[PDB]
Amino acid sequence: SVDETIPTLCDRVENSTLISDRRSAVLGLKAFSRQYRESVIASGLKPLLNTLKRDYMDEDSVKAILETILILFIRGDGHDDLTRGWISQQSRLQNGKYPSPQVDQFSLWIADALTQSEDLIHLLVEFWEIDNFHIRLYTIQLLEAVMATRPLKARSALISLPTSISTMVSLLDDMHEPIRDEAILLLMAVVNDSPHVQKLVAFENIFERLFSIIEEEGGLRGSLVVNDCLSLINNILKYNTSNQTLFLETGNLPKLAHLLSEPISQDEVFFWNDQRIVNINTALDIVSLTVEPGNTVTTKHQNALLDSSVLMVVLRLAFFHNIPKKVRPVALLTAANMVRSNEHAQLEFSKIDVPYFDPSLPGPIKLIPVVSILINWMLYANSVHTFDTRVACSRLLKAYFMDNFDLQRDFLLKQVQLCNNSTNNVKANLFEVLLNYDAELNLNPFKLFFTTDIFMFFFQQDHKYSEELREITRNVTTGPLKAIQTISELLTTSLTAADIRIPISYLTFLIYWLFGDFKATNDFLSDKSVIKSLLSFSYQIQDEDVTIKCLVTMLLGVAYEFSSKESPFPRKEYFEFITKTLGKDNYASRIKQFKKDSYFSKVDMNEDSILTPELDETGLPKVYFSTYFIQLFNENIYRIRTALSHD
Repeated sequence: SVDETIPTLCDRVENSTLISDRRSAVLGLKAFSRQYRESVIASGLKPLLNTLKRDYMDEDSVKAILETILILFIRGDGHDDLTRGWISQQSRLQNGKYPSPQVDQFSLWIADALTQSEDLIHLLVEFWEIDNFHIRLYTIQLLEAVMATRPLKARSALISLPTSISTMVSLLDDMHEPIRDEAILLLMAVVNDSPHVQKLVAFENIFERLFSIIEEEGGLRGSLVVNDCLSLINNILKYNTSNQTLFLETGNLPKLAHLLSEPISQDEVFFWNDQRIVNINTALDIVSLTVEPGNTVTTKHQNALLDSSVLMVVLRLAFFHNIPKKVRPVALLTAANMVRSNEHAQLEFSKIDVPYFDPSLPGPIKLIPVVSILINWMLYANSVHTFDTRVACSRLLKAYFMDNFDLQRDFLLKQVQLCNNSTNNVKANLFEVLLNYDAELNLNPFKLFFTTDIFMFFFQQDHKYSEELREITRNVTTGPLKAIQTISELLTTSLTAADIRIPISYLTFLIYWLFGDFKATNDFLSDKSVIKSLLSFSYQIQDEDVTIKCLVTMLLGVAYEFSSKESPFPRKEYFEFITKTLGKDNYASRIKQFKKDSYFSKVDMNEDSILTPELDETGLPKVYFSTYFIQLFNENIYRIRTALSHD
């Protein structure tokens, strides 16, 4: 009745004479496939698969068996015993861009069974030649299921039949739209992480076909199917430089440009929702994939991109007033990938000016150069939901300067003149923030974080003439007191106060500045008054958080490491001063503790962690250290622990 019924039905499936009584047993097995799934798989799968191989020509036979296998795939709680929604969600979760939020051993049993040889897979592919809508569509969905569970075998078996990817791509043209839609899902999966299937699709006019579908479905207005089309374009381009050249050299850039412009080029307002935000962010991400950083052709692709309207539409997206807060950063970051390290792009960038508005705020129209409005937002657009934008502003500027010394050196000199031109007269200045006391700096701590971060950017000692850029910053003049000593007073004032990010930002900046720089160490050592305050601060009762006490003692330590006997506080003496108070044993124990058990130990080594950062119990991002600081430390942890030890 469970175990007399299924074995008997399995029997008639294989051993009946006439194709009718076989098919009929399959219906009977189908009948038991929800309640007795695991038994039917066990007793029934091989016979189901054999009479499929055998009756492959009989449409009713094939339809009933594909229905039975899909039913069997998972034990679903849902209206669809074939679990078809689940299958599409897997295709998207596994291979799709920006997905929105079950499988067992028995699922895997069916997946293995269907990939034992390429026999079954080839057969499934041959079913796309059948005039039956339902067979063509079950075939796709069953392959989505196998692909969701044994991608490697399913893909291997697919590529070993040469036409499969052509006939797969040809399904975009199917008369019945459901087939077009699933086919996008299947191609997403089959193409993902497969240079071979990336090469194979590039031959099939896949970009022209997919843009066509997208324009037919309404571009950004246009729900999942557009999202899926953009997911497939993404998956075809990802880490495939030839695919990327072909994309760029095949008239796809006007069609991206048109798609990205819909919110802008409206006469009538473009309303947004979660879907339209995912669509345009994937569209923007696709631009980014062409300009893979660290790759031979990146500059060639950047120039390709600059040749088209794309930089202008991406930038109009970034500086349009009614752009969603979750799109603005992606626009800016994309603009970064186009401009980064490109003399012509960098130069082109410098010329563009923009109607000013404040993205962070819940009338004459004055225009300002982009560089100034990026700096302005990065420093003063202090709002919970602008933090992703501020970080992107950071990155666009770094991309704008990157590998262009003339622009850096030019930029600093105009920036000091603006600090010394407020002294000459008796908001986008990095020296203003770095060097002046702000009473309300705890209200907007990231202003300093971003400022120290970009200075550490310019100051990298591999930047060919870092020395030139340091010097200009070093001899800056508040009052008669030079940058480092003026920094140190703000540092020492800040230690006492309440927000923990401000000390960390200054402490790490000065450690960064001084490390390797004999002139910077002298300037720091020029006035003991500070060395005394830090040393006194180093003797505190920690209250169970210690990160600053370790940074303070590391700064004393690093400054000792670059001492020399010609220092305003000579090495041999400054040694005694730190040794007699703090001690060699405490010092190396504080450096060790900084790595092992501080906010630095909690650093997320993921280079893009800052784009999707954790919020704390304030609602403020858990961002503390600049990447430059982090590298410098990791890269030289030994020498620093060893500063006082050597002698």
